[PDB]
Amino acid sequence: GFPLITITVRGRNVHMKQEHYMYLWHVPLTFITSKSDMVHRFLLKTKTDVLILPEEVEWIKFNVGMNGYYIVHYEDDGWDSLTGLLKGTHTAVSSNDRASLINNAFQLVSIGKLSIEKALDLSLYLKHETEIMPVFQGLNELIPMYKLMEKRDMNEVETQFKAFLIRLLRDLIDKQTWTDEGSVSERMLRSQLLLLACVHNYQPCVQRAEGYFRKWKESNGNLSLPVDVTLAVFAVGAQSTEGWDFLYSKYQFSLSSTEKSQIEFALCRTQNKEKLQWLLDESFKGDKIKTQEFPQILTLIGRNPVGYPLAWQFLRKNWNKLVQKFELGSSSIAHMVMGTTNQFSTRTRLEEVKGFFSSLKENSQLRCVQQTIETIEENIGWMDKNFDKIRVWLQSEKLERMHHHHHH
Repeated sequence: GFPLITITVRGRNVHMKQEHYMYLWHVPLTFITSKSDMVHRFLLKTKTDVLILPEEVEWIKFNVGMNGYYIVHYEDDGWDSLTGLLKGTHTAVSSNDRASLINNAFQLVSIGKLSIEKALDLSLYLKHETEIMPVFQGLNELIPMYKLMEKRDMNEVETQFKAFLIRLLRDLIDKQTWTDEGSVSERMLRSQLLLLACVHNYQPCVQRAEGYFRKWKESNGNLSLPVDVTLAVFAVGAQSTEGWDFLYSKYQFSLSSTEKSQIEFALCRTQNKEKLQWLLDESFKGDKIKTQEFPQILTLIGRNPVGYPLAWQFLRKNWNKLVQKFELGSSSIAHMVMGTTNQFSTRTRLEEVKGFFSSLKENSQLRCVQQTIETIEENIGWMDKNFDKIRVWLQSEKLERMHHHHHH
């Protein structure tokens, strides 16, 4: 793994600890503070050391001058100080600094040094966030949590989780234009935001999506849709049979591969089980859809909240043919093993997976089988510890917005 730096503030005394998480080096640290101007530097040569600030401070923010991944942990007191800072003047640290805070808080939950409650409390600052990185870093931590819940019996918490997500980003979603203007960033922010809104059934997005789809479809796809809006439009269009079939017709006749890829995604997101089975059957066959696309499709259906048992079944039933087609040690096979199983989080699923792959003999030894089993094992541990916590944190924050003592 990687360097983990623990920062502890004791009045004007800053204590710094280094460890390699998962022995010692000269850690080049930088930091600013609520009093600071510029960036201060400190070379940490020992296990722990202390520097002295000229004045007590309200928050401190460290970086490590290195390429690659590391974590800075500030402990309960320091994580609250940074939380208050992000909720008060988030721009006091840079766009990349805020993505780091988000990433590190949540990874510190998997590690067990920060509670999920504190990390979720940090995530609430996002309601003021506007920059792509912290936003996408937010999505990168939070989505995996409900992907896990989608494969269990947790409909009530999952929907409360998803509405929490949409609430964080709702103002930013309402600000987007349904156009192609802006920088590379703004177009990508737009495009992924509108999609996310529609996947979670945020009505103003969904209904504007349905209107664009209808207009596109009535034109025989002759009207040009803005490109940044098309995944969202396609994804809602594909929710009905008429629109799915229409979209499937166009996939056939299209000579634009970014269209074909957009449509491919939209077709895989339907709730209709017979369509999902068809996509798998036809892509596997290789004539209506290229078999080249099959590992991608299997994976996308593996992630559909309703297609996930079809994907793991299909992989198990057709294994000998999938191997003939793609080859045992291929990246295609590893991608497929991982995308149909790495979001399971129960012992039963784990025994299923171990059962199936240990029953293959010299067809069992693949490293992707060990790596999915590891991740499932982490999933089990993370969900058993955190699900009840998240459940109570969500109901308790929905209650507090209705009434809280600050309302007096």
